[PDB]
Amino acid sequence: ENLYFQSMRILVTGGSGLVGKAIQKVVADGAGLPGEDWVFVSSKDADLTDTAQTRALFEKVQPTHVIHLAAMVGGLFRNIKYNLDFWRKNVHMNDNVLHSAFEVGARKVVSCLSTCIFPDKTTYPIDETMIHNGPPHNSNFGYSYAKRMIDVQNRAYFQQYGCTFTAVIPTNVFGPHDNFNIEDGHVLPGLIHKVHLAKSSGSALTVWGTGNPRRQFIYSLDLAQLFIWVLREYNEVEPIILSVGEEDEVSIKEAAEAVVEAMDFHGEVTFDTTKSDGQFKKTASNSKLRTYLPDFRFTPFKQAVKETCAWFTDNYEQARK
Amino acid sequence: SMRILVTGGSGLVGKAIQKVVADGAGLPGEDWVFVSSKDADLTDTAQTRALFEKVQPTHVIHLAAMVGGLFRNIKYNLDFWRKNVHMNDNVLHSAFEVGARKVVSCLSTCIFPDKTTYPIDETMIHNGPPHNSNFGYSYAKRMIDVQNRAYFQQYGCTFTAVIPTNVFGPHDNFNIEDGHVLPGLIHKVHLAKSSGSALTVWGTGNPRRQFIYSLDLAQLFIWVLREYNEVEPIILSVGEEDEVSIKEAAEAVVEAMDFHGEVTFDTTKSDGQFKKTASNSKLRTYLPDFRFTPFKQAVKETCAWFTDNYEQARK
Ligand SMILES: NC(=O)c1ccc[n+]([C@@H]2O[C@H](COP(=O)([O-])OP(=O)(O)OC[C@H]3O[C@@H](n4cnc5c(N)ncnc54)[C@H](OP(=O)(O)O)[C@@H]3O)[C@@H](O)[C@H]2O)c1
Ligand SMILES: NC(=O)c1ccc[n+]([C@@H]2O[C@H](COP(=O)([O-])OP(=O)(O)OC[C@H]3O[C@@H](n4cnc5c(N)ncnc54)[C@H](OP(=O)(O)O)[C@@H]3O)[C@@H](O)[C@H]2O)c1
Ligand SMILES: C[C@@H]1O[C@H](OP(=O)(O)OP(=O)(O)OC[C@H]2O[C@@H](n3cnc4c(=O)[nH]c(N)nc43)[C@H](O)[C@@H]2O)[C@@H](O)[C@H](O)[C@@H]1O
Ligand SMILES: C[C@@H]1O[C@H](OP(=O)(O)OP(=O)(O)OC[C@H]2O[C@@H](n3cnc4c(=O)[nH]c(N)nc43)[C@H](O)[C@@H]2O)[C@@H](O)[C@H](O)[C@@H]1O
Repeated sequence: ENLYFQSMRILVTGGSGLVGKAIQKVVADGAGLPGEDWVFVSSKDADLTDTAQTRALFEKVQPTHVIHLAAMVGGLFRNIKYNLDFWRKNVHMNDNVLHSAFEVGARKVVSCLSTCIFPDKTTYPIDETMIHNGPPHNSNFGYSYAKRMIDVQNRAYFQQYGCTFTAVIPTNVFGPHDNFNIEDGHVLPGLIHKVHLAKSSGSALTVWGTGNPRRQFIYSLDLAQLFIWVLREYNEVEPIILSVGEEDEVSIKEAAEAVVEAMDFHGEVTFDTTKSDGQFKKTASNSKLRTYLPDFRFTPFKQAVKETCAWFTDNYEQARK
Repeated sequence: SMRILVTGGSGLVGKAIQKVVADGAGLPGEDWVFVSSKDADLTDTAQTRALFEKVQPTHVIHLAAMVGGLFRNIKYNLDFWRKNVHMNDNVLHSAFEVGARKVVSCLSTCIFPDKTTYPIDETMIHNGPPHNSNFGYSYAKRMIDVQNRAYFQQYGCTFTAVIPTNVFGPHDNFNIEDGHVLPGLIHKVHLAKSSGSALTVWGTGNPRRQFIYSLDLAQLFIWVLREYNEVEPIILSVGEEDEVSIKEAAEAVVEAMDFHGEVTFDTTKSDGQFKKTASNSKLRTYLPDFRFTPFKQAVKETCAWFTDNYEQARK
């Protein structure tokens, strides 16, 4: 074999989700170099809360590389309900996946964190350094902390065994193959489904909260292309933030409007201010990711919202809803 | 009618709790059950589930954990993380599903933010990363609080914890390499008395610590199971004025044991965290009149115990 460009058997967990289908999409699209064997799995292949199944899965595949996306995910409102299930299930899934990869002897693992998890009381903009610098917002602390403990387990495997187990930190993500369930899903898909039912019913659109909170949104495909570059080129253990820039941060109100424009909605737009705004602001820096890939161009927000609404609309029956 | 399960019953703190209930602090209608790892490896779900099935615990005091001095922690943060996380999830979940009235796990003053104001209190537990020497351990104990807060918020379970400072007592782990400062310094002075060696105290001898005699802890712990109904944990420590330096601690031991040799410091060895001064103000709003056992007196009783049970003692 080649000492300098070596065979890869790559295991992607949570491969059927929003982020997972994007990587499939780009890889099937021709970003997969020769001598790379990609295996994407879902919970059908093995329930990663379970140790026996995970280990068995990890024996059957013999991955050199891991992208660990499998996690119980949800919007603000789902997290509020089940902080204990977000805590127990994700920590089991992460401990099983990291430890299986370890004893299988995998060369590298990139787990997946979130801007969600940073300290509520904070200086802005946030960055990789500040990950454990105070408690997270109380709305989603179960999930937050389970992610924080990935960073923790990463450094321990690395400090004790020299494992190149690291992670990425995406902001709020959106795109095709999302969870469009309104109750349990994120703001952008939830508004999309909402705008779809509204157009169809003659109803108003009800945007939850005040509309003033601020968010950074990354398109699943933009994120997938960085994810691919990370697995290959990036070799620190300290995680890296994958986010659109500071200047590209937006209110919930403009997000709603963007969906609206795109789906040609012409009915009333109403805000339910009784509902929770959650965390107001988690503004995050990409200066690090910039020092690596200074000339990468993110797909403009409004464009990505067009492509995502068109995807939902022409895949409405197949989508998760 | 209480059926109390004490995990880690065979450890330093556990023996202490066993000494006091037996000594008489058991109240009628309390069925005290102490266990150790031969009863069940709490890192295994199946075993943990089965213990909690046979025993039917109205209450749980959860001392069980992988524990060590600075120098063991430094080496083994991946174990310290993983093993403790497993035990605690297993115990807290079993407890929940047997439906216990109350669990009292055990945190530490170790696990507080390195970068902090002093004195440290219950409020600050998650206000920054812990020190790097024991991050694994530390984080695993914090997550107990996270998990505690999760069970109480979703199902209302009265799951809390206590935050003791450095403990010491009879039945401690006197393994010098793996154990805490005091029992290691005790083991050292004894091997020195037999050998005619100098005593080498590791570090500069300047770090500051708060020591609490297990026997004191025992009682406070016992009180907690009974009377303490906050989910937020409670610091159980000697007062802020009773903090001792390692040189003073070394001296204390040398007096008790009547050691006449030379006392020496290997300044190349880690000092760990210089200071973790903790406030017991909360505990005093409950127990204003609880007198702590003077530190020298307590040191003598451990040196006395150790010397007199050298062979049975964990060395
Ligand atoms: N979406 C965001 O806004 C966002 C932002 C930052 C970070 N992230 C992180 O990115 C990762 C991917 O998120 P996503 O948005 O793609 O979530 P998603 O679309 O809901 O997909 C979750 C994936 O995890 C799998 N999964 C869930 N529970 C499992 C279990 N018990 N065993 C095995 N597989 C299981 C799912 O498989 P099934 O199809 O079988 O259910 C699915 O493939 C997560 O780690 C998340 O924390 C997401
Ligand atoms: N000592 C201190 O300075 C200090 C300070 C603050 C807080 N604490 C906390 O106080 C608690 C008690 O500590 P300690 O000083 O008494 O420790 P210790 O003397 O080493 O005793 C540890 C206990 O845990 C049990 N144990 C360990 N691993 C186990 C496993 N896999 N399954 C079942 N049982 C297991 C041991 O049983 P075996 O006898 O079978 O090994 C033993 O009974 C711990 O939670 C510790 O974190 C200690
Ligand atoms: C990245 C994600 O961030 C999550 O916080 P967060 O950004 O508020 O997650 P979202 O649920 O995407 O955002 C909720 C914000 O958008 C408003 N909002 C308006 N309309 C809707 C709607 O139709 N659906 C939803 N869901 N919100 C809506 C809501 O009031 C709140 O300010 C974390 O809790 C998760 O852990 C997750 O990882
Ligand atoms: C309460 C305990 O606190 C621990 O920190 P910590 O107080 O430094 O734990 P110890 O190991 O008790 O203390 C180590 C301190 O005592 C000095 N020292 C001097 N002589 C000795 C000796 O003979 N043995 C040891 N071990 N130290 C010695 C050492 O340089 C350092 O300043 C945490 O890492 C644990 O998690 C644990 O829970």
